[PDB]
Amino acid sequence: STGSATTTPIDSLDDAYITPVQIGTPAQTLNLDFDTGSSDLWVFSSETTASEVDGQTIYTPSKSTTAKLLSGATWSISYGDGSSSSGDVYTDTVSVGGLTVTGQAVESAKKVSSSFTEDSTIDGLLGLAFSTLNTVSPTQQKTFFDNAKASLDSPVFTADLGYHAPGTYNFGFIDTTAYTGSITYTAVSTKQGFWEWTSTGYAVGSGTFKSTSIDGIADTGTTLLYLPATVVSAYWAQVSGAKSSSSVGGYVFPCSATLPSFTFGVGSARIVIPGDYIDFGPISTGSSSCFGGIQSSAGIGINIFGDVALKAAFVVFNGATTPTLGFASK
Repeated sequence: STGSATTTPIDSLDDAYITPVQIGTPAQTLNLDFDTGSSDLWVFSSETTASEVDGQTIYTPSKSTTAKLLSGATWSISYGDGSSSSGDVYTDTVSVGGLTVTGQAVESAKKVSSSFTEDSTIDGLLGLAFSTLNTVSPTQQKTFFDNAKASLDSPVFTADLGYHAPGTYNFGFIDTTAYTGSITYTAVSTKQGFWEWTSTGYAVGSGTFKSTSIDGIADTGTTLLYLPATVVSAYWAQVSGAKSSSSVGGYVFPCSATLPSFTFGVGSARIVIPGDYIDFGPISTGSSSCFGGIQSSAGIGINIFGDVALKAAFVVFNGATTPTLGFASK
């Protein structure tokens, strides 16, 4: 089997991407944030504290003939941006772009943090990291991909995120029309439960490539590119007026600037992030100070190849017995 679904930026900055998911019988379609940095599929629901719902579409298990309460199971998650959610668990039928899983754990939110309430466009998350990170207790549950894997034509999914435009998540096949040149594959460590890999270095604009190992995660659920302070300093030093602002919480730059590209290495191959992808617009409405798309990972504890990086590539998440990651230009 295979699946193919379009993923759509939530706003004009590509702050996140939503993908429609069918849950239950008859189908209830929710728009979920596909997140290769976590492993819980959770949804706003009929059980969510009413004051914490503000415009989201909810899953109502009582209206689904295939929903079953997973007795005794609870979940609770905290994300790197300080947001959180928790609740109980159902199993139900979940379909993505024509690919169907029966008995998928659907984690129903009783509580969500303010960040989630305030984002009316995101109805929940669909985790695509390794199932070892799943928070369901006392019986850990599998991700959608993990459940689908054996049925897929090939044990892979691909992320093809757009810049200011829709893109695609495919399950079970590689669309050879969706990228240019070749896919370069690179090793993955699953030891922390993430799609963790090592970039071979970087370049800033038309500058020379610096060969250096940068361990990080391929994370579709994080907006920006978070790299070591040395790398990030080297980038922003090429933008007149750019500075790190403690009050804003990162590097800012004059909105009048033309940003240089940033290149990262995948083995001997190179992915180029155009300068425009690194512009996240005014820090506040009407400001001429703009927020940068490349930020320091110092004090995150891990480097994160988020959407800014991933949207410059066609990315293969290979879930073979020994997982790997593939990157192609597009």
